[PDB]
Amino acid sequence: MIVLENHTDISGKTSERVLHSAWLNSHYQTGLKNLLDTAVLEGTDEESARSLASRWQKIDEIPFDFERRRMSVVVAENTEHHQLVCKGALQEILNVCSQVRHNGEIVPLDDIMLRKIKRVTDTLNRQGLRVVAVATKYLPAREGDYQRADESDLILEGYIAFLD
Repeated sequence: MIVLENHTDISGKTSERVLHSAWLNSHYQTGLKNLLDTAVLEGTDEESARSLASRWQKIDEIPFDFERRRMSVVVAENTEHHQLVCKGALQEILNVCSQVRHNGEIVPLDDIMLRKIKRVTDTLNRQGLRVVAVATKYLPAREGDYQRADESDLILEGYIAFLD
């Protein structure tokens, strides 16, 4: 059984924000149902899941494909603003992130941040954990569809890690 073991900020410290973001993607994505998303849904408390599902309505998705290997959902708690939530393997997510959330601030994903991310995720991998990175973008509402090109200038939130 694949089990959600970790949900962390980029430094590897436990984060509810990261779990909740991952949950929303796992709950609302329809492009590629999978055992990792099932583990996220199983590893989230029912109270949190109920609150998230109720508050955040599904707006759109940017379904998984096998070339870019990311998937996004867009959700909204009110009409005026959209939250895009993207997840995938680390490198594919890093490719479309320009920012990172670090100690309650959104800052550039610069060389010092990348070194921290490399260290934490290399450590997770060496321990036998499967790592999925989670990134977001907060947007004004749009009338049109979301597209693959919208996965850009994302904010890396952290990672979810799984153990078999």
